Amino acid sequence: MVTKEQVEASLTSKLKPIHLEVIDISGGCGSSFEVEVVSEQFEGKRLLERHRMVNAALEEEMKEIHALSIKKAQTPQQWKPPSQDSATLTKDA
Repeated sequence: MVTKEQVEASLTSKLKPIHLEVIDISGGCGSSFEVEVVSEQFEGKRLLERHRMVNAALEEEMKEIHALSIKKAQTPQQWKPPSQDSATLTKDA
């Protein structure tokens, strides 16, 4: 059992305030959060180590919550200058 509110500040601390967006898509408060991370732990890194690195700092977190899904493990080098949300077609471009 956890709160997403502490998850908010927790990931920001252990992973650093780069790009974190976790959202309980399971229960209400405590439960399996879907995180979107863009941090330097994915920088020219291999996707597998990418997840294994984020959850390293979030594994303790995962033990207290129901689950933590890193839906996105990306760095500003592939993220590059923002041109992804545009091409989501949520505003055409």
